[PDB]
Parts: sequence; C-alpha cells; structure tokens
Amino acid sequence: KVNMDLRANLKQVKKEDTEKEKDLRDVGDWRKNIEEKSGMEGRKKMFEAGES
Repeated sequence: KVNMDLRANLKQVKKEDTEKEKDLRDVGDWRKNIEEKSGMEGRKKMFEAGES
C-alpha cells in the first residue's frame, strides 16, 4: 500500500484549530483527542443524541 503510505505521509494529522482539524489514517490517540475536542464537541453539544 505505497500510494497509501504516501497519502498519509503527505497528509497526516493536520489541524489549525481544535475545532478545525483533519484526522487521517494516523488517527490513533491523536484523533480520539482532537476528535473528541474538535468536531464531536460542538456536534454533541448541538445534539449528543443519546449517551454511551
């Protein structure tokens, strides 16, 4: 999966603001973190839509 290794290589975790972030394959904790406090933040804040 070269084309892939490149995609991430270039792309990769890229963000400019907690709210504005870009999660990629290399998500892992990085994502979970930002992910939690980034998009899902406002989202749920707008309508968690059930818990757990």
